[PDB]
Amino acid sequence: MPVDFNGYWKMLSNENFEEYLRALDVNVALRKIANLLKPDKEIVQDGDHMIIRTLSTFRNYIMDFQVGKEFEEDLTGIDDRKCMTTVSWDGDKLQCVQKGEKEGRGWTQWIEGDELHLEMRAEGVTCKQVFKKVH
Repeated sequence: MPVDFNGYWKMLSNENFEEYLRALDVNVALRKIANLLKPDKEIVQDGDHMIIRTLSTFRNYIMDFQVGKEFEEDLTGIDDRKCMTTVSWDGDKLQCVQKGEKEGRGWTQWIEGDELHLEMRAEGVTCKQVFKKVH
């Protein structure tokens, strides 16, 4: 049963986002300020077409995609380089793989009632981010 992400969601907690950005080759000041910042995810979900708008003080990132299709991750915030990014439904959960040089680059996204739960991987290293539904 695939989970309907339609809404505006605030970030509650940033667990291992400092070490995940270190594994993406990012600098100490961007790592430190991004683990302090609490950004907003607005998801527009229309069947296969999903626009995840991650809205932040450094850069609004924005993943616009069809589930099934493979797209380039040249976006000026998390890691700016063309990874051929494939997003799929694993029964209930949304599995993303970002294809290029880094060993295990991707994420797993799901809902627990009112809360959006995101696990992001790169070079083996897992960040956990917890979000709460406002709209």
